[PDB]
Amino acid sequence: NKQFHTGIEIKVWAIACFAPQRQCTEVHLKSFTEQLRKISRDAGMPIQGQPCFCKYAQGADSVEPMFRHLKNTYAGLQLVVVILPGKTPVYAEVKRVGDTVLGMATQCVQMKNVQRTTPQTLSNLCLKINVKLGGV
Repeated sequence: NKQFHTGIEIKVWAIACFAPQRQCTEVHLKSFTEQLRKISRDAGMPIQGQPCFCKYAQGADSVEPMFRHLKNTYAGLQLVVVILPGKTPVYAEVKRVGDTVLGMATQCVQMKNVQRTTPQTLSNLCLKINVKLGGV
């Protein structure tokens, strides 16, 4: 619970989906992104609707190679959104690689909240993103 930061605009961002495509499908990703676009806009921290990158991956060992690829490919990358399938070692590895190795902002979200969104869970995510990107 901290104050909302204004002036944030997220133009370059990526999705890394560690949940199985057969459970979290392309249309789920698209729908979730559209709902996130609208609420973040309304809040005055607009996340643009089209991510520069959206791919599936499996297992903690895929995290470092993917994040290095992101850093090496997308200039001005501001955020990687990471979809997790429940409790998984992927989370710990995303934090190690993002926060310690490469210095890349990452925000995790649970697969269930991508499959079925609610205003409250989208708000939860916006606030987390606002904290991470706001005081920099």
